[PDB]
Amino acid sequence: DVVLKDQSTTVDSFTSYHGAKPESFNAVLTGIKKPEKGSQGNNDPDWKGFYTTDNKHAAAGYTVSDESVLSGKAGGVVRVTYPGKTRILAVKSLSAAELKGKLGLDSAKPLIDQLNDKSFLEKYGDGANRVVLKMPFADGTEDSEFIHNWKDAEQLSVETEVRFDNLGKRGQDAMNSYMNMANCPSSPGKICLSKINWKNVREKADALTKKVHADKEFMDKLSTHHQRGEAPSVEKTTALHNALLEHESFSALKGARASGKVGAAASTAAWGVAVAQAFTDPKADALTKTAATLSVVPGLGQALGIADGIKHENTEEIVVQSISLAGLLAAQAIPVVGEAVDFGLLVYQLVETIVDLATHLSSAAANPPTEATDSVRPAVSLGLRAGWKTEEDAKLHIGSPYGMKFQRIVLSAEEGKEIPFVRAAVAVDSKFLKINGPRSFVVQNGIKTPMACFETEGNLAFCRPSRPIFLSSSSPATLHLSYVTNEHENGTIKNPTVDILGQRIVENKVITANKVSLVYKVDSSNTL
Amino acid sequence: DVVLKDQSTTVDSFTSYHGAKPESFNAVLTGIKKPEKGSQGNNDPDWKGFYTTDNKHAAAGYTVSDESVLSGKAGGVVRVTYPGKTRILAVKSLSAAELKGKLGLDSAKPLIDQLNDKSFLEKYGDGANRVVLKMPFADGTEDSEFIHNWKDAEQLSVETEVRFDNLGKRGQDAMNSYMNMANCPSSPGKICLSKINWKNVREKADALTKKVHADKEFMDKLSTHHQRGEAPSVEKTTALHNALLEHESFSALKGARASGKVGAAASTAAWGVAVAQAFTDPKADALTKTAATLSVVPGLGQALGIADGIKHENTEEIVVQSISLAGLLAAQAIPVVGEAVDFGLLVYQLVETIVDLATHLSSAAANPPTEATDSVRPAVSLGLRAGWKTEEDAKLHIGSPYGMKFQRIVLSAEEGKEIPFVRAAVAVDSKFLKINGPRSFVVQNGIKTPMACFETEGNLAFCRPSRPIFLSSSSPATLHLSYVTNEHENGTIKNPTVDILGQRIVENKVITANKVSLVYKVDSSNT
Ligand SMILES: [Ca+2]
Ligand SMILES: [Ca+2]
Ligand SMILES: [Ca+2]
Ligand SMILES: [Ca+2]
Ligand SMILES: [Ca+2]
Ligand SMILES: [Ca+2]
Ligand SMILES: [Ca+2]
Repeated sequence: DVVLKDQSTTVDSFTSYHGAKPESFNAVLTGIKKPEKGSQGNNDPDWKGFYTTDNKHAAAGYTVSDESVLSGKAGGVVRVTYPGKTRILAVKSLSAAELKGKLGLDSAKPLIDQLNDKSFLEKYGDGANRVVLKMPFADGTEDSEFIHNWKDAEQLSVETEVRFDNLGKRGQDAMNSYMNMANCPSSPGKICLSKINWKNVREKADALTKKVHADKEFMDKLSTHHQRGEAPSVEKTTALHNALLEHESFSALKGARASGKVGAAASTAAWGVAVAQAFTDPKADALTKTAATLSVVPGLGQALGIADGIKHENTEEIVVQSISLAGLLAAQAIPVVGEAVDFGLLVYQLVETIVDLATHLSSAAANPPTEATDSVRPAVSLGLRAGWKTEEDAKLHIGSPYGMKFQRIVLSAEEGKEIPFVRAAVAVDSKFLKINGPRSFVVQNGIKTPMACFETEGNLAFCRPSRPIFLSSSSPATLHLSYVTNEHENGTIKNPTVDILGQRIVENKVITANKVSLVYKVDSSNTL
Repeated sequence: DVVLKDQSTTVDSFTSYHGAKPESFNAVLTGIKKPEKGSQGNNDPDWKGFYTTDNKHAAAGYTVSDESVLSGKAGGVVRVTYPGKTRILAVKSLSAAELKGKLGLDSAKPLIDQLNDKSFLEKYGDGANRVVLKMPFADGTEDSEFIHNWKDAEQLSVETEVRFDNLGKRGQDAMNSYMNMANCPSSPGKICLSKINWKNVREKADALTKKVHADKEFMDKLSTHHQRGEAPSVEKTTALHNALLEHESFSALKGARASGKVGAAASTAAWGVAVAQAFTDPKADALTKTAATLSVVPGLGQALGIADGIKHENTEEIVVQSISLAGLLAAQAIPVVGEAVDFGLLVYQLVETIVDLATHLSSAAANPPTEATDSVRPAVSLGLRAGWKTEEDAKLHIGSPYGMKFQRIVLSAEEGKEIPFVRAAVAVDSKFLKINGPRSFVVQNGIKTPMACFETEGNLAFCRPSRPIFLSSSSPATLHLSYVTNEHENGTIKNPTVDILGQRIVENKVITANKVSLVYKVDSSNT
């Protein structure tokens, strides 16, 4: 009895949501159709289909472009409704081969592509015009996901729920604010952020930092505490922090910063030192590649006190003032080699980059923890911690029914640490093992973030979060890696591991990324 | 067909050499006997026996104490001779179970413990009084090793070849000098170091650094280039290096250092910054735990130009002056937190620690490379590189015939780097997997260094080289990991990996060791 009647329903005018990337939103709005380019929902042919969700906020998080990193460009969410009655069939989390057999399908054709079988429809349809499969394989969310037959999905009426592609590189600002709207009235840990307008934050922080560095009298005194380009220490960076807090423009934040109510001088100073060390990387560029470096420096949230700032009565001002101070501090501390860049343009880029990162962090900080901290055989390194969800997750089955496999890894940090999750390195083999990017995600505090996976095809592949992910004890994350297996004989994996890459390491101009490695067992038994 | 006639011989008054640690040398000298404490040559009962070598210089390298790290204490080498005739039986590198069956021994008893079987003696002895097995499983050296039956070994006459246990913490000075004597008259790259007296180097470097730091006029001028305890930079450290080199006491090295003939100012300056950062570790201590930190900081050899200094005509003076400058430079750059340590005592401890390390490094520098640089699936991290010797090495067989297994890993650095090989973390299981320390070693430039292995018994084990090993492209090393497997049912390995730990990493007072990890395949098949 593979059907789960308690979750299966028959719905009239069935409506669900689908998030589309900038390149695909316009084609999706004009009609749902199997794309010729891409994976068509799954690298496993059995599960190829149109994927929707009952959570329009979760669909909004799948509008981020994965063309670039921190591009700020988003697509939009479509509301898709069927004519007539639809059967949402819930089934057990089993392999497609087993599902095909227990539901009376042909084993030699894809499972989802057969949801419109005449015989299958009569037996399980409950009289409905079609059947849409509720997603068997799990997700960290309390949301429900649906897999549609590609030919059936052509019958959907498509409408715009929300779109961000007309905002250009400010689209993800609106996506972040729209997703957070699930926390707003009509929940002690769930914070509504409606009092923060990201356009206000960017414009006010740009004005505030401009007024400060245009005060030549004040800026010269800032040269006594620290001279731009010289080696910055925690003592120098802390004094530079408090010298900046003395300016009239930071009066709303001075008290709360000095007391620990919003952040701490020691947290911003430690982040400033780490930002200056990270920019000694010859490949880095503070003016033209600001996001690349700031994205891999730990503790940006605590350098802003963002978890504190979003609960303050004067929220927008506190956030503007905390971001402004951190931008001015980083610009004063960043190493100078050769001709120094224009300080005003440097502060502008630093403020812009900080806001690009704070938006995503503020969304995660407004949500209570949802992911387990317990793992099997955790690995730790420089604050970074990764472990297997359960014993069963530390496995890869390349035999028996071939197809979609899953691996769940617990991602966290040591107490007081905030580690960027940059990417995961996984094993692939062009003959029999594929990474399944569209179906890979990371769950943190109820937010589901898609993964963008690329091929080195030296039997290695890299997967990166399409949105910045920072790991802490208070915000543990679960990485859901999806693989696809196909039929082979005598195939093997010489490196059965998963690498977790974090913050940048710098030792005497030499650069690497913080890494932890987990090892799994490869099962080649085609018995089960 | 297991017998190798081309390598088997029949010898009268067969003599070989055995290196004993400080704790065991005196009991070995009075007679050879199976020790009640320890592994008795091998954690595998089949291979338990007395182990000797035909190379007395390699035996000297197995006299170092493994009680402590960089203790400077060594035991000695005994020359052991049998009465009458001995047959050295060379056999193929096979498992003891296969050897026992093919040689007509009982399969239910230890192999080496059966070398005095009457039938075995008659068939394979060639008329000799005993049979001594040449070590089947390999080693990187061109030396020959012999495995003796423990009851047979009681017949050996024991003499002293050389001993170092009367030198206290200076035994390894003489052991290093005695081992290098294999390069001395009676190949361009093999360097004889007979012109260096390590006791002179310590005495002269202590005198030289004292004369400098007792020069208040000169020392005050050194506070302008750098003030003790202040943030060390590469630029500041380089100027500190050149300011020290201007002193009259460094005139014999000033020219060669400035030109690159012996080291380079940038090499000494980079090491000084890294030493200063490493001593920001809250657990480190520059005065009482100097060796602990200096042992895990890359590039000590190039900070001395040791490979150049040992080829110089004025060898001892160049080496004395090179060590003196690095000690004064490091003492000037090391962070000062709280009450500062006495500057003279810090320079003293830094000079002695550098000499404690330079002796081993100079021995490796006097030898041409012998180990391959090509490996299977190398892993790299911050200059550290480790790979499997061959595809067969990336495997562990816990089934089939149980017993002694081997894993060879190629260890090197990236071009221009000198990475300390601190230790290797391996997997063990009290039920079926044991680390086999006595038979684990690392070979670098023809020198065989013993491994000391300890237990976490959380399914992990740590093995460290008993002498400092620094990895470079010009001095590749091969780590020989030895395991023992025993009979088990359903035993499994959750972490089939080997960690290789190198230099210390420093991030905002946070400390870890540079690590590279290799993964092998576990085979439980009963072939
Ligand atoms: Ca096509
Ligand atoms: Ca506005
Ligand atoms: Ca920009
Ligand atoms: Ca016997
Ligand atoms: Ca040999
Ligand atoms: Ca001492
Ligand atoms: Ca560092």
